[PDB]
Amino acid sequence: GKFGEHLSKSLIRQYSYYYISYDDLKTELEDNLSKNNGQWTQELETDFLESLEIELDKVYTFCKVKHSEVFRRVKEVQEQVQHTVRLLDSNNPPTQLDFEILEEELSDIIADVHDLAKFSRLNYTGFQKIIKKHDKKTGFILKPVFQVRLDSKPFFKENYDELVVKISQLYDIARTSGRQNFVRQTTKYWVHPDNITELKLIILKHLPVLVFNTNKEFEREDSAITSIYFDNENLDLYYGRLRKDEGAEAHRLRWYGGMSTDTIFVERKTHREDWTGEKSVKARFALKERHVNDFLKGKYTVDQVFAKMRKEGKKPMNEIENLEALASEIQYVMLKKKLRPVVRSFYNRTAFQLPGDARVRISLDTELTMVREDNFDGVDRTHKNWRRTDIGVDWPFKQLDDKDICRFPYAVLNVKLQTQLGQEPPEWVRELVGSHLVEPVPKFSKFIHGVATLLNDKVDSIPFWLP
Repeated sequence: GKFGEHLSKSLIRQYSYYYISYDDLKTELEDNLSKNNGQWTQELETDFLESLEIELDKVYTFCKVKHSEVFRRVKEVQEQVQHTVRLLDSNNPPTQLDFEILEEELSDIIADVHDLAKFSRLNYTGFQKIIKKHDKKTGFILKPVFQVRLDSKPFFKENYDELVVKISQLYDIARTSGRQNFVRQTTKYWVHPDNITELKLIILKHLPVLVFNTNKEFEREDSAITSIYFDNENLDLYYGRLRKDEGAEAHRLRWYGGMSTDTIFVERKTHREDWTGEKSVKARFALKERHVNDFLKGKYTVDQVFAKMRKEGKKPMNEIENLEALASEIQYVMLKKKLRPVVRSFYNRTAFQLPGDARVRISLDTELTMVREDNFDGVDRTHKNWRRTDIGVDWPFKQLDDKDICRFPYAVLNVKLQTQLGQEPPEWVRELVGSHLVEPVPKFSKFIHGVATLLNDKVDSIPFWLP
């Protein structure tokens, strides 16, 4: 058909080969009708049906290949959004640009599912139109044959309705979490174990409990957060953070969940002093567990870290080199100052925050423990690895010796305020910070507490909160 081939040419030109060869099948009918003097035979029917089978196999395999591609792209961004949601509770939450990149990637997948739906509906129409022309130009009827064979087992699978619901769930996270001059106030508090459940019930009535996966049953390992703090034999980074010196750095390797966690966050906290007050510049980057050991040693270069990140090409040119300069800075401080694992900080965090609202952000750290990771006493705990393998997320870790583990008797409540200039925060948080339930501890640190308790013999200067 002329109208059938005219609408066919308005296809996705990027995949023109995998579409139905309508013009080739149209000429095959007319050229075979030119010979044998306008008469079609059973031998001529087998040759045409064999050509349709080559076309069907070509369209079905392409639909099967592109089905696996979109399902893999969603599975990858589902892991990416679960990482960013887990990062909203930390001292450095993801910026508005980080959610814009996830939105751009989700919209790119929406276009891929759209193109795949357009490919299937045009090829189905193409097969129905070539059979309509076959039954018109030739006496043999194929209309009941191909309308039954294509209605059952179609080009576009039924599995996409499940995918549409999941795509919408991840897109809503990027929409809700997204959206000038305001004062920032971060305060830490000690909570008694009797007050933990009482405090959780008060905050959930104003700020909801932040859940990462949602489409999965509640697990014990989900709320767990483990950070491996790095320092040298002289403990130079500890004294710098304790004395609050200019440019004092704090290096840690953090992972969310159990021991099966793939992504390891190389986190750095830098103390900066100015006329406005005290400012803590926090910066980090993602790294696979198999590449961590060689990165700290120097064997795994910065260009090898962002090798898969550069070939993707969906991040800004200025942001890629910012993460590259940050990775080279940490790798240099790791080798120059000769840093190694010193203290491990384990705790189950319950995050409380409204999506797209930074005004009041509260988190409760329960089951807080300090674990020895050093070799200063002549005991190889790490066995030349970035973390201890004898302990994981299995709290209270009863297998460890009393001198290696420090079970904190309280729960740490982190209240982060971001109130606008010339405005007062809500009355409920103002009443909670000054209540009997919490004990205000200014500038408390899990790293400083762990080093000063577990390595008290090696340290000369200790914080005000000890013992």
